[PDB]
Amino acid sequence: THIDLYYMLVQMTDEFYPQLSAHGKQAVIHAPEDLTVSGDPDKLARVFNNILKNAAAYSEDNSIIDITAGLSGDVVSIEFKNTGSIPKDKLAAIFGLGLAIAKEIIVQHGGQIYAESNDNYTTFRVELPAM
Repeated sequence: THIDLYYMLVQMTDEFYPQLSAHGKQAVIHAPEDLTVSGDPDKLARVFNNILKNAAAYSEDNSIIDITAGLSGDVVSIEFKNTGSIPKDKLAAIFGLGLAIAKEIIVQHGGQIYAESNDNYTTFRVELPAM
């Protein structure tokens, strides 16, 4: 069993399109269409939906949300980068936008989630074991 990760991210992107276009924002996926990971598909989809919800809420009007997914070594990484900042106290609490469930789902998959924010842009990074 496996997840065709590019088409999972695309279907999520299409669900967020009205929300994003209302503010002139855009999500763009950068990934090998060939990329795959193992895991619970409906659970991983909730992880990515929950992350994009945070990226949408803290992203500036008229900006792009970059979702970069790739394979490097033993790890498949999915990185969400947006323009805009999370308040440092809201960021230090992140683990309707709570990511504690997304984190344990990722933890149960043997992976990790990282969240960073400087005053220009915000990065969410999911790492998962490659097959």
